[PDB]
Amino acid sequence: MNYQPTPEDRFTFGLWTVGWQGRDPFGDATRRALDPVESVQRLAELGAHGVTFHDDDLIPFGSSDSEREEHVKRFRQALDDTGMKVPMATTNLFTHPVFKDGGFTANDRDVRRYALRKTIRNIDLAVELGAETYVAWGGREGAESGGAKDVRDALDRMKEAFDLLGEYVTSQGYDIRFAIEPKPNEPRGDILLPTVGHALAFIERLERPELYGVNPEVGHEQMAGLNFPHGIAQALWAGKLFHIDLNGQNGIKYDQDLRFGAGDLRAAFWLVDLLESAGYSGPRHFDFKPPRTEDFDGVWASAAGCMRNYLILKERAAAFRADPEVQEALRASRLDELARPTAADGLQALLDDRSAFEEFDVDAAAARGMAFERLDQLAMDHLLGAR
Amino acid sequence: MNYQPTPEDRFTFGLWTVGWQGRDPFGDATRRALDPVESVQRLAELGAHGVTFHDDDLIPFGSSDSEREEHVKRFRQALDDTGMKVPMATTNLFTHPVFKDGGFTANDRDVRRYALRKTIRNIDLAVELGAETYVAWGGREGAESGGAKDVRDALDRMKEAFDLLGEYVTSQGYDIRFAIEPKPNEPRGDILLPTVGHALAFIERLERPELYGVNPEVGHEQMAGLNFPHGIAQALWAGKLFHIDLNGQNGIKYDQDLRFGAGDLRAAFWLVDLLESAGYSGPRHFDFKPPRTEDFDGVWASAAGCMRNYLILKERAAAFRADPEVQEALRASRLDELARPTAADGLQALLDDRSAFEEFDVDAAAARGMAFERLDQLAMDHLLGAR
Amino acid sequence: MNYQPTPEDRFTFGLWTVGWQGRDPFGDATRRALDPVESVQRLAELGAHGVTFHDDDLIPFGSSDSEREEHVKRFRQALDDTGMKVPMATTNLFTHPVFKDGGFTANDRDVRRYALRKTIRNIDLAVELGAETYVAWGGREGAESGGAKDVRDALDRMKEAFDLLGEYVTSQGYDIRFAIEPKPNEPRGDILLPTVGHALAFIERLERPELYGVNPEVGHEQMAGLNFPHGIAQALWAGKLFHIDLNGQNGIKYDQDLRFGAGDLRAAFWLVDLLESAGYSGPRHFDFKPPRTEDFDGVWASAAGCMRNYLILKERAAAFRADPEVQEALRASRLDELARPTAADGLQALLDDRSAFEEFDVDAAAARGMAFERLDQLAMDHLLGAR
Amino acid sequence: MNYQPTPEDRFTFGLWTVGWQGRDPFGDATRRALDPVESVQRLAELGAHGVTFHDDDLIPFGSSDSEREEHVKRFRQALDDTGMKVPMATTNLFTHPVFKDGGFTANDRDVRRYALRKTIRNIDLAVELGAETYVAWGGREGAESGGAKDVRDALDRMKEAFDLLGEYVTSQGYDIRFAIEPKPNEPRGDILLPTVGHALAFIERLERPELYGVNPEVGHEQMAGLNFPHGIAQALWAGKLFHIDLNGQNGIKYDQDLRFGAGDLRAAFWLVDLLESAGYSGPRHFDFKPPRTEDFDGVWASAAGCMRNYLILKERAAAFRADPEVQEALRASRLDELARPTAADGLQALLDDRSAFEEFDVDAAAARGMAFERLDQLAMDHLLGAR
Ligand SMILES: O=C[C@H](O)[C@@H](O)[C@H](O)CO
Ligand SMILES: O=C[C@H](O)[C@@H](O)[C@H](O)CO
Ligand SMILES: O=C[C@H](O)[C@@H](O)[C@H](O)CO
Ligand SMILES: O=C[C@H](O)[C@@H](O)[C@H](O)CO
Ligand SMILES: [Mn+2]
Ligand SMILES: [Mn+2]
Ligand SMILES: [Mn+2]
Ligand SMILES: [Mn+2]
Ligand SMILES: [Mn+2]
Ligand SMILES: [Mn+2]
Ligand SMILES: [Mn+2]
Ligand SMILES: [Mn+2]
Repeated sequence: MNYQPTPEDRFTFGLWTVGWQGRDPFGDATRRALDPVESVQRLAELGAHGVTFHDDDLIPFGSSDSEREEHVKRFRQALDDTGMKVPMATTNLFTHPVFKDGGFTANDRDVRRYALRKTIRNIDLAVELGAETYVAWGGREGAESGGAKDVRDALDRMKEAFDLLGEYVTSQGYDIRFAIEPKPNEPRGDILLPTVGHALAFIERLERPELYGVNPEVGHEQMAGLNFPHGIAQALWAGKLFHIDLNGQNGIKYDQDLRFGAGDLRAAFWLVDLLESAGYSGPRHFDFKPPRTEDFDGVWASAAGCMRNYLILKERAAAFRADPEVQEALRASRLDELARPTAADGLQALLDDRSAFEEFDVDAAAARGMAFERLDQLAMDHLLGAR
Repeated sequence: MNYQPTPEDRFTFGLWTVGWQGRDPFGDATRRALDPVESVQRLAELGAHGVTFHDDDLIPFGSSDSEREEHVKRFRQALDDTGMKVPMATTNLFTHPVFKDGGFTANDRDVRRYALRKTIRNIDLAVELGAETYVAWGGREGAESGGAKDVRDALDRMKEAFDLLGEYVTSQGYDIRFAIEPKPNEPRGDILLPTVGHALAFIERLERPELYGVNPEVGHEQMAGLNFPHGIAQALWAGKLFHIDLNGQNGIKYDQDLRFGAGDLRAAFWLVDLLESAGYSGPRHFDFKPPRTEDFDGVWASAAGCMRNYLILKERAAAFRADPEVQEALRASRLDELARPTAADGLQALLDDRSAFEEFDVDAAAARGMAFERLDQLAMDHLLGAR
Repeated sequence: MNYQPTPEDRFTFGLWTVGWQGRDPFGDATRRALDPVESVQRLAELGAHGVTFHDDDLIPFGSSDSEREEHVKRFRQALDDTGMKVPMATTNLFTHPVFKDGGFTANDRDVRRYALRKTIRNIDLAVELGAETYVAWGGREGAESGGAKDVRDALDRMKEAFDLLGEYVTSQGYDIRFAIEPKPNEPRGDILLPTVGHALAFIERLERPELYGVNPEVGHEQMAGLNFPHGIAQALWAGKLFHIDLNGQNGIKYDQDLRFGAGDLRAAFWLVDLLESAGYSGPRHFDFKPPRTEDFDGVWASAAGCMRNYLILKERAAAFRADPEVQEALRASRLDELARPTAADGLQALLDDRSAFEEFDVDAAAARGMAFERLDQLAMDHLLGAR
Repeated sequence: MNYQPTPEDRFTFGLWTVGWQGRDPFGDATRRALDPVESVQRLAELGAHGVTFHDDDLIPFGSSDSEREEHVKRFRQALDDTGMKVPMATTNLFTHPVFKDGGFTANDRDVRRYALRKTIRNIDLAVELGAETYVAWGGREGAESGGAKDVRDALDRMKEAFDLLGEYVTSQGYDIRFAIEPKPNEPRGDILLPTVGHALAFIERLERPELYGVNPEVGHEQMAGLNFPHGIAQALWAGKLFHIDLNGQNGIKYDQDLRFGAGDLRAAFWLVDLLESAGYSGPRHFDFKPPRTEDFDGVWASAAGCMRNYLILKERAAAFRADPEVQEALRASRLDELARPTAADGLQALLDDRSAFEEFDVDAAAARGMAFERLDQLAMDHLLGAR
C-alpha cells in the first residue's frame, strides 16, 4: 500500500521551496544555496511534474544580459534532460530594499514604474519557458501605520498596474493568465487584498476581468482563522481557481509554510475532496519551507512527504464518496435537497404558496435532526482507515 | 469641552441593543425586557436620530394579525411623539429552532421557502415605516462539519434567495436597497460570506448587483484579525458602503459587541477619519450590548458613551487633517504621490521610458526613508490631545 | 476492527454535556431537558464508567431540603442499577445572576461568602456519592474593563477562598482533592488564571498546595492558541494532572466543545500518546456539547464518537511507539540524548571541560540535521493507518 | 505641555533595537550596521538612562580574546563619556546555526554544554559592567513537530541549566538575578514556557527560586491573545517582576516589536497605571524594532516616541487615580470591597453565618448593578484628555 507520485499527478514546487537556506528573522542560513539545475534533477527523481520560479531565483539580481542568457540556457538544458515543465512564474517585488514600501503601490511613483518594468521583463521569460499562469503576490503592499497609505489611492494604483499588465499581454498575443495571491499580513503589518474574498472582489473592477483569477495558499487564509476549503469553493463557484499553493499551518501565527498534510489535517482532507470532486485540473503546487533544522536529506524527505500526503488524502476522500453508507448519510442530512432550487416555480408561485408560510409547520421542521455528527464520524473513520 | 449628540449626527441603535436582557451561553437574563416604546423615548432623550429592528423585536413571533397591528400602532405613535426615524430594518432568521441549519441555505427546502416568506412580510413593514436599507445577517448559514454543507450548492441557494428578494422589490416599485452583513463564525462554526471581501464578491454574481451593498460590523472583521478601516475603504472604493455597524471588540474571541470606542481605540480613530473624509452619509448605527453586569442606568450610560466616543474621535481626526504640520508630514511620506497615476502616459510610454528601468537608480530610491513613524506619532499626539 | 468502550476504559461525561438543550447566545433550546436518571442509563449502555455534575444539574436551584433528598435518592438508585460511579463533582457559580461579577472574586463581599457556602454544601454531597476530585471553574471571575477589578486584590480573594475550602476538607477528614480549571475568556472578557501555567503558579501560593491540581480542557488552551499536549506535559512534570476535560475546538474563537477527536486531530493524537505513555490513571472525562442541530439520536452518536475516537488514537499511538523503525528514528533525532543530564559531572567539571567551549566545534555540531521531518512523517503514517 | 525624558525616568534600550538593520524573513537589510558607541551617544542625547546587550551585539561571534578586550574598552569609554548604565545583559543562544534545535534544551548534549559555557562567560562580563539582571529568552527551545522533543525531558534539561547557573552565581558571590522571558512561538513552532504563567510555575521547581523572576514582554503575551496588565499583576503578586520589555503589537500575528504606545493603546494605559501604582522600580526597557521603512532619522524618532508615550500615559493614569469623581466611581463599583478579606472571621464563623447562605437574599444582590461602564468611560475621558 504505497503512494508513488508520477508526472501525471501534476505536482510542482517553487525553486525557492527546496532552495530555502533557512534564514529567519532570528537566524542565519543553515543550508548552502542550491543550484536550480540540481533542484530540477532531484525533483524529477521524486516524481514531480515541474517547477516554478521568481525572476530572482533563476537570474541573480543585477545580472547583465550575458549572464542572464547563460542562467536561462543552463536551466533549459535541465528541463530538457528531465522532461520537467514550468507551468507558472512570478516576480520578486519584495526582497530588494527598493521595495520596502511596495511594488505596485509604493508611495514613490518612480518605484511603481520600475516594478512594472521588472514584471514585464519576466512575463516575456515565463512565456518563452511555457508558463500558462503568472502569479502576483504583493507581499510589500500594505502598511504598519494608518497614515502611511491611503487605501483608496493604493487600490487605484493596484488597478492601474494590473490593467497595464493585461494591456501588455493582449498586445503581445500571449496565452498567459494572472493569478493574484492573497496574504493577510507578513511582511507588512496588514497586506492589501488580505484574503481570497478581497482578491476576487478586486478582480471584478479590472478592465478585463477574464484574464485574472486567484492563487490561494492554505496557510494564508488560515493566518486569518478562515476555512480554506470554503474559500476555495467560493473561488471555484466564481470560475476563478487558476492555481493553488499547498502547504500546512498551525493556526494564527507567523506564516509557517510546513509541508502539505502538516498543520490542519482535517482541512487538508476536505480540500483534497473538493479539488478532486470539482475536477480542478491545474498544477498541485507546493509553496513550503523544509524546516531549518534539516540537512539536504531532510529537504528531499519533506518534499516527498508533500506528494505522499496528497495521494493518501486523495484515496481516503474517494473511498468516503464511494461508500454506500456515506451516500445514504448524505441523503439523511439532506445534501440532495441543498442542490435543488428553493424556488424554480418563481416568485409569484412562492408568494401564493401557503405551504411556505401560512400553513408551514415550523415546529415539525425544527424537530428534524440534521444527522451531521453521524456523517462527520463516517468521514473521520474514512480518513483514519478505520473504514 | 462637551460633546452632545443631536439628531443631525444620525446616530441610530437597534431595539435589540439597549433591549438585550443579558442571556449568554452560560447565564440567565440579568435585566427585564424593555417595551420598544420605552427604548424609543429614552434614546430620543439621549439625542439619537432613530432606531432599527428585526421583525421579532417588534412583533413577538406567532402574533396574530390583530396583535401585529397593535404592536405597530403603538410603535408608530412613539415615533410620532419623539421625531425618531427608522432608517433600517432586518429579519430574525436565527432564533427560532426551525432556523438551526440556516434560513436561505438550510438543507431542508421547506425551511428555505419559509425563510423567504418571513423576510418578504418584513420588507413590506420596513417600507411602511420608511426604512431605506434592509439588512441581511445570515448568522445560521454555515456549518460545524465539512460534509454537512456543500458550499457551491449553498451559494447557489443564497444567490437564488437574494435574486428573488430583488425581484420582489422591483416588482413592488420599492425604494429600498439590501445590505449583507458578514460575520466569520458564531453561532455556526464557520459562517458563509465571512468577511466584507467575501460579501462584495458574492454581490457581483447577483442578477441586479446595484440593489446590494454591505453592512460591515467593526467587531466581526476583527474576529478574523482584519483591519476594519482597510475593509471599509475597499467597500467605499467599490461604491458599496450602504450602512455600518459600530461597536468594539477586543481581538479574536467570541463576538463582544462592546460600546463603540471600547476595544481597539486606534482602529476607531482611523475608521472615523475615513468615514468623515470620504463623506459617508448613512446612519451611524450602534450594534452593541451593554454588559450583563449593568442595570438600566448602565444601559443608558453605555448607549450615551457610544455617541460621545464617535464625537470625540471626529474632533481629533478633523484636527489631525487640518494641522499644517500633518499636511507637511503627509507630503514628506509621499501620500500626494500615491494619489497620482503611475502611468497616465500609457503602456507604450512606460515601456520606452529608460528612467523606469534601464537607468532607474534602485539604490537611491531604496535609501529614501518613508518617515511613517513621525507621521504616526503626530496622529497619536492628536488622538490623545497632546496636540 | 472495532473499538468498544468498557467501564475499564474510565470514560466519564458531565450531566450537562449530553444534557445540553442547545441554547446559545443567539438561539432557543432545540432539545427538551433530560432527566439525570435517563442520562445515567443511556451512558451505561454506551460503555461509560461514570458521570459528573454541578450541584445545579442534579438539584434545581432553590429546592427545599425535601426535594433535594428526593433528587439524590433517585440519582443514587440509577447509579446502583447500572454500576456507574461519580468520580468528580463541581459547583455552578456562573448561571444565577447573583454571580454576574464572579463567585469567589465578586466585588460584593456578601456574594463571595454566599459562593463559599454553596460550594461547601456541594463538597459534602460529592463525598457522599464518592467523588475523589472536586473541580473549580471560575467562569465569572474576571472583567470586561480595566478599572472594574484590581487583579492583586482579586487573587488575594481567590487565595482566601481556596485556603478556606482546604481548611474545611482537612477539618472534616475528607479524601477529596481540588482541581482548578483554566479558561482564557468567555463568559467574561478576560478570565483570571487563564491557562494551565497561570493555575499551576497560583497553586504554589496556597497554604496547602498538595490538595490542589489542575483540570485542563483541550479547547480552553487552544482558545489562547497554545499547544495542549505541551501544557499537559508541564502539568504532569509538576505532579498536578488531577483530572482532564476532553473535547475538540477549531482554533481561537468561541468555546465550541465539539466531541473529542473533532477540532485539532493531530493534537488529539499527541495528547493520547502522552496520557498513555505517562500512565495517567484518572478519568477520561468528556466536557462537550452535541451540536444544537442534533436530535436525541445525534446526542448519543456524538457521545459514542468521543469514546471511539480516544480508542482509535490509543491504538495508533501504541503502534507508533512500538514500531522498531520509529524507535530507530527517535535515536536518529536524539530523543535518547534529551533524556540524559547535560551535566551530571557538575558545575566545576563543566567549567574545566574544554570540549564544551574552547574546543567545541560549533560548525560540525550545527551541520548535523535533526531528522525531525522523517520522524513526523512516520507519525502521520501511523495515525492514518498507512502503516 | 511637553514630556521630556531624563535619566531619572529609567528608560533603557537594547543595542539590538535601534541597531536592527531591517532584515526580515522576506528581505534584506535596509540600514547599515551601527557601532555600539554611536548608539550609546545618541540614546544619551535623547534622555535614556542606559543600554542592554546580548554578548554577540557587543563582541562579534568568534572574536579572539584580544579583539574582545578592545570591543569592551571602547564601549566602557562611551559609557564613561555619557553617564549611561548597563542594568541588564543577556546571551544570544538563537542566531548561530548550532542553536537550531535550542541552547539549554537542544537534543545534542554537546550543544547544551556549549550553551552553558557561552552564558557563563557573559555573566562575568555583565557583572563587570554592573548589570543587576541577567535575562534568558529561550527562543530556540521548542519544536515544529510532536516527536522531536519530549517536553518532560526538555524541562528536566531546562531546570538543570538554570540550577547550574544559580550554582555559578552563588559560588562567585555575584549580586545578579535571572529573569526568564516567555514567548509563545517564533522562531520555533511552539516555544517552551510560552507565557508569564508557565515561566512563574517553572521557577517554583528550581533549587533556589529566589534568584529567578520574569522579564515579560508586552507583544509576547498579546501573541497568545492574553491581557498583558493581568499577567503583570500576577507577576507582581508573586514578587517576581524583575524586569519588563515594553513595545507594541497588533494582535495574534508575527512578533512586531512596534514602539511602545503603538499596538493596543488602552492596554498600554492600564499597564502604566499598574507599574506606577505598584511602585515598580526597575528599568523601563524598550525591546522594539524601528520599521525597516525607516532611515536613521526615523530610528531616533521611533526611540524618542517610546519614551514620550510612556510619559503621556503616566500623566493620564495619575490624573485618573487622583480625580475625586473617579474615586467615588471606584467606591460605586465596590473596588474597596474587593480589597477586604471575604472571611477574616474564619471558617467556623462563615459556616455559622446564616447571612452568607440560609438568609442570603440572592435576588437583591443580583439586582445590584456594577457601574463598570461609567467607570470605564471616565478612564477613556482621562486617557484622551477629554477630562
Ligand atoms: O511571490 C512568492 C509567491 O508568489 C508566493 O506564493 C510566496 O512563496 C508567498 O506565499
Ligand atoms: O441580524 C442582526 C443584525 O443584522 C446584526 O447586525 C446582528 O445584530 C449581528 O451583528
Ligand atoms: O464548571 C463547569 C466545569 O467545571 C467545566 O469543566 C465547564 O463545563 C467549563 O469547561
Ligand atoms: O534575547 C533577546 C531578548 O532576551 C529578548 O527580550 C528579545 O529581544 C526577544 O523578545
Ligand atoms: Mn506562506
Ligand atoms: Mn504562496
Ligand atoms: Mn457582533
Ligand atoms: Mn451587527
Ligand atoms: Mn469548553
Ligand atoms: Mn470543562
Ligand atoms: Mn518581541
Ligand atoms: Mn524581549
